[PDB]
Amino acid sequence: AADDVNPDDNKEDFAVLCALAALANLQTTVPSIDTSGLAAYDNLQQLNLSLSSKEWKSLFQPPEGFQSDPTWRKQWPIWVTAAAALKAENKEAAVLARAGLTNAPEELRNRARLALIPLLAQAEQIRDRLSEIQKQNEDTTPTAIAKALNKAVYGQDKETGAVYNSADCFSGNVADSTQNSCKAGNQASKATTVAATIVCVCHKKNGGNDAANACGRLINHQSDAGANLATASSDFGDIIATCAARPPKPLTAAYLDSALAAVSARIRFKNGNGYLGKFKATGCTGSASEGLCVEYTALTAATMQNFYKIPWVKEISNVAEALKRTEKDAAESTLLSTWLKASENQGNSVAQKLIK
Amino acid sequence: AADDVNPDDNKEDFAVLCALAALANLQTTVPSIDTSGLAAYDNLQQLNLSLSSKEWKSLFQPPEGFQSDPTWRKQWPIWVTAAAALKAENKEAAVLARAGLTNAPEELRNRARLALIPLLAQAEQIRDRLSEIQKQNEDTTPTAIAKALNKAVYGQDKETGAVYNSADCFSGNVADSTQNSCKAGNQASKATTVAATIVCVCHKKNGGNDAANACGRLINHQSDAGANLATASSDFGDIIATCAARPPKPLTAAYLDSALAAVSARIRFKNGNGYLGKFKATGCTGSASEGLCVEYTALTAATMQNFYKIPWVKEISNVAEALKRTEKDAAESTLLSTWLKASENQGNSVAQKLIK
Amino acid sequence: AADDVNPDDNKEDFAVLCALAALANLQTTVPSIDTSGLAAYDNLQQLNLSLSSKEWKSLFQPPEGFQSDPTWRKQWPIWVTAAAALKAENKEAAVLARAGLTNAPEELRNRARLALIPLLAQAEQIRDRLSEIQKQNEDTTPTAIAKALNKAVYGQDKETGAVYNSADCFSGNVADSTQNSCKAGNQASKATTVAATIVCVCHKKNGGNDAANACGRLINHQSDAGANLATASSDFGDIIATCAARPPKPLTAAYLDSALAAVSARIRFKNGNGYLGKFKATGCTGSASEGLCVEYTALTAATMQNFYKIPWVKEISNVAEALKRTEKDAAESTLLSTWLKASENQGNSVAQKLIK
Ligand SMILES: *[C@@H]1O[C@H](CO)[C@@H](O[C@@H]2O[C@H](CO)[C@@H](O[C@@H]3O[C@H](CO[C@H]4O[C@H](CO)[C@@H](O)[C@H](O)[C@@H]4O)[C@@H](O)[C@H](O)[C@@H]3O)[C@H](O)[C@H]2NC(C)=O)[C@H](O)[C@H]1NC(C)=O
Ligand SMILES: *[C@@H]1O[C@H](CO)[C@@H](O[C@@H]2O[C@H](CO)[C@@H](O[C@@H]3O[C@H](CO[C@H]4O[C@H](CO)[C@@H](O)[C@H](O)[C@@H]4O)[C@@H](O)[C@H](O)[C@@H]3O)[C@H](O)[C@H]2NC(C)=O)[C@H](O)[C@H]1NC(C)=O
Ligand SMILES: *[C@@H]1O[C@H](CO)[C@@H](O[C@@H]2O[C@H](CO)[C@@H](O[C@@H]3O[C@H](CO[C@H]4O[C@H](CO)[C@@H](O)[C@H](O)[C@@H]4O)[C@@H](O)[C@H](O)[C@@H]3O)[C@H](O)[C@H]2NC(C)=O)[C@H](O)[C@H]1NC(C)=O
Ligand SMILES: *[C@H]1O[C@H](CO)[C@@H](O)[C@H](O)[C@H]1O
Ligand SMILES: *[C@H]1O[C@H](CO)[C@@H](O)[C@H](O)[C@H]1O
Ligand SMILES: *[C@H]1O[C@H](CO)[C@@H](O)[C@H](O)[C@H]1O
Repeated sequence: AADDVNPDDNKEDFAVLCALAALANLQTTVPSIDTSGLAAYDNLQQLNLSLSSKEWKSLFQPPEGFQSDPTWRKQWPIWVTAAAALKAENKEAAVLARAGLTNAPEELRNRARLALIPLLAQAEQIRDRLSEIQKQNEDTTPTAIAKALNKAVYGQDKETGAVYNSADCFSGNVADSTQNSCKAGNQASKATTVAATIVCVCHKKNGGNDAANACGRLINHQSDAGANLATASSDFGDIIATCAARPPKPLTAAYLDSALAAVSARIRFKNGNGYLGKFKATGCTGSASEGLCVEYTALTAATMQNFYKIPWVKEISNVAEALKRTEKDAAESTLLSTWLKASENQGNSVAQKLIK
Repeated sequence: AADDVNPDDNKEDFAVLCALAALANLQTTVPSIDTSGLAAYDNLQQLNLSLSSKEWKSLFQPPEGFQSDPTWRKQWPIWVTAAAALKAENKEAAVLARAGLTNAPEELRNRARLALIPLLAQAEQIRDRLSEIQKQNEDTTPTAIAKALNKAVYGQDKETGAVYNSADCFSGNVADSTQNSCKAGNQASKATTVAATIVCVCHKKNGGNDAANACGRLINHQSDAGANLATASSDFGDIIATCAARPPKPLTAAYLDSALAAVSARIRFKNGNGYLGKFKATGCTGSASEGLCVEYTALTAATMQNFYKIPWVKEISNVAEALKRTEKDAAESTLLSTWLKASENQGNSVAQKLIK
Repeated sequence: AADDVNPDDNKEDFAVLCALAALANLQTTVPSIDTSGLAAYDNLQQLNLSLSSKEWKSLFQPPEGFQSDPTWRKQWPIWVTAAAALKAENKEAAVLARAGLTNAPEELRNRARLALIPLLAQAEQIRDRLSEIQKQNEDTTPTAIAKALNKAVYGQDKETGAVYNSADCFSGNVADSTQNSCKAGNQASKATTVAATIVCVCHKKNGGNDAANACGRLINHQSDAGANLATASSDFGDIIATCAARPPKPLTAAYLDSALAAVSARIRFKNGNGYLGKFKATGCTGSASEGLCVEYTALTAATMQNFYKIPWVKEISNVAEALKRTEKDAAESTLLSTWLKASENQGNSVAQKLIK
């Protein structure tokens, strides 16, 4: 009976699964896109507009004749936002004061505006990159991450309050038999969440000849999963009660990737299938002489990409891919913003040069 | 007796603990804040000062009348450092030569100085950010990290030479009983270091009915831990002798976070407490029929934050948080410095434009 | 016989080894050095050349008199590339059009060129840093990584098609005895690849009293490794057939470092040597009463650096060190390139200022 499923035989599998289950109902921060540079650029646009002729200001759709000019079409919303911001009480005075241009002669206003031309041209692509980053990463949010991870763990597309429910944990609820419920990657794939995987790898079936405590001796299996997982919820509660795992905060792509890699290194191939958990014979039925496992039906080395298409695996992968991008773009945005704030400071100094 | 504590029953716990114990007496490099930009900025300040009027130079506390001017108050130490540096033999000549301003006419000196105004204004916030980074990360040092990690592993706040000593490894030395010494997170928390955790999870008690080799069959337990851990040091020596772990270098936040996450995923909850190591009944006493473990008294899922307040856990967390910041700030500083060096090169070119 | 080598006794060692073996025949992307800034700089050089005098253009070795001028020596290839690019049909017209300098008066051409002086001087060190990064990281390629990792796993310095072959997996082929083949770090070091390590830790010897299934019960050992590993290949095939591991993509330094750290934390020291896999007595012979392991002969805590000199360990370390550098330099290059593109946009705006 060492070859049967005994207490602790799935203990090490359980540790990896526990780490994954701790991704449920997650409250993480995400890497911050530093968008302070956008305000700095807007401030420069407001200075430029303030220093413009009464004819140019009168303009604030581009007007007939420029409706089709590619520069006017791109700049219009930017100019419109600047004009609107400038209308606010004391805002133009403040803009001019910061620039050293309060009560400036017209000669100086014009020279100062012209001086801004290269500065604005240098800042434009920096600002446009920052605005692109912002847009590209706008779905990397704590909420979106939490929902995707709750789909992975519990099959529930919600930010919080996710709980074990077989209707969600197994795709279309539990099958007619445990053997069929504990299959994934196959034509009738059922064990499509981390929680279903835990049930398959750890449950105590009713009726005797069970593998109670396969996932650890500290589980208090107070009930059982019924026959054919009919009442898996009570048993899952007892199993998951033993899990204390917490992921690092903020959550990183690297951590998620390491967790998926850890699972992949535990799956074992036999007879044309892959298995997570102890498999002896027949199938993943919850019987001690058979197996307490997930059967990745027809999974093989050359078809391992199919593991990554299983819903929980795909959801976690999507989150990691989003975080991988956002981590880099956040670091880039720090510098873009600092540079734009520096351009704003430069624009505020040009009058000093020109007076002198 | 499979449910008793047998040889190897804590082997996998030991591997994770070994990785943590290898953080003792650590000699790591830390991410470098690239401060070369500060010198570049100083060089620009020296050029600006060199090109100033004899009246401005005569000034080198701001003088009566400017003592309260916010710009003079901020710039004074910078200007003072520039003036001091310029006094050094041949330094002003070298500054002027690099700028193409040796023997420059007064007209050109003045125009060149004015040209510097926007350049200096752009560089100022870049330099101030770099100086802020430097200050914010000045305690992320190999020494500070080593001391915090030695507190974590051995309870000894020192850079090197940390060793097992029960007076330090257990908070206030060992308790009256093993059961009480092998508790953490509770009103009389004792097992507050990684080394105490290893003792609790791995020791061979005297008097028979011990769990020798729970942490691995290659341990040569040549002695024992005494009764109630009275002579734990000799036994700890034999246990730790089997540990070969090395962390990656340079040490990273990610690695530390992964190690704490790995421990968290191993702690098992039963009867209102958490346990690391095999627990059967009664307590973590070192007796084979009872347990060889740490009891995280009253630890539960909803109170898991309390695990992170345990001294060794907090120390490692602090180190990881420091490294997480410094990794990012180091990457930012690379670009800040390159930009400041480029500004210096730009300042050295303005005379060529103005001559022509 | 719990102290003998039984089925599953090396299962956890095998999971870590499987993760390492999955580095064979790897197809990863590497962090991209963003070199778009180099083209941007070239465009600026072409604008500068276009705006130069017919005397300066006539020049396109520096000419007699400037052959030794440090500026001319550095700039010559850059200027030569610019002149060559400008000769291409319509290229000069396009350069001038982008700059607003089509049909520009000579006065404006000259003023515009002079305006470029500080811009080019600021861009020069940014471009030179980017070109340095490019050169420093030019061997961090998918091909080079794949070859080094195939040396690590299979001892075959090739990009793809690496397979088990004892002539390559063991240094100089298998030794006269398993005990001697399963040694590393010593005067006659043999087990110098991950695959040799797997053979040593997992093989089924012929002749009875073997430790079949030490690395897991799902292995179908259809044959055996012969006597003294004489036919290890067939047996290795059956063992590795059970391994499904995939590393994260793109491959990271952190992942590689974590994998080497994981192995280091598993090696156990006894009797002056280190061991990976279960060791009871005598040596790593494949006999159940002796050991199924690699013997790191004379490895000790103070000599653990010697583990990192073992060929597979060194190869993976080299890859991680290369990736660690390239990850950082890639992130730096993103900003260098954005800045150079912004300088190009600035250069294209100077005529607008000067006309006005
Ligand atoms: C900063 O404020 C400036 C105004 O003070 C903005 O300058 C305007 O910028 C656009 C380029 O996007 C130029 O558009 C060109 O216009 C000519 C035709 O110019 C004539 O008509 C306009 C409109 O009545 C008038 O403003 C001019 O003086 C001329 O009478 C076209 O042939 C080009 O294709 C292009 O459309 C404007 O000419 C220019 N105006 C002035 C007065 O400089 C500037 O864009 C602001 N900067 C930024 C970055 O937003
Ligand atoms: C580069 O070197 C310059 C000197 O060659 C520095 O310029 C000085 O910078 C401060 C701004 O921080 C200006 O302070 C203003 O001063 C006026 C009063 O100015 C009169 O008095 C000063 C002192 O006797 C004299 O230098 C001026 O010519 C005037 O006679 C105040 O009303 C302002 O609130 C502010 O305090 C200096 O005026 C300015 N001096 C000159 C000659 O330009 C410059 O700061 C250095 N750049 C950097 C970045 O450090
Ligand atoms: C942008 O294009 C410019 C040409 O339009 C390039 O300017 C040339 O740049 C080099 C600096 O690397 C200067 O070299 C100096 O030359 C003087 C001697 O100058 C006299 O002879 C040259 C050659 O016949 C002639 O071009 C000058 O007008 C003078 O008659 C030396 O004493 C210095 O040590 C140094 O060698 C050139 O003078 C300069 N030429 C002009 C016309 O400005 C410029 O380098 C290009 N920019 C970049 C970044 O590539
Ligand atoms: C588990 O239960 C099945 C179903 O009765 C039985 O066939 C096995 O022998 C038992 O271990
Ligand atoms: C460990 O030691 C205790 C104390 O004598 C005993 O109660 C247990 O039965 C033994 O295993
Ligand atoms: C493994 O094989 C060796 C060689 O015959 C023997 O000495 C051991 O007793 C056996 O377990």
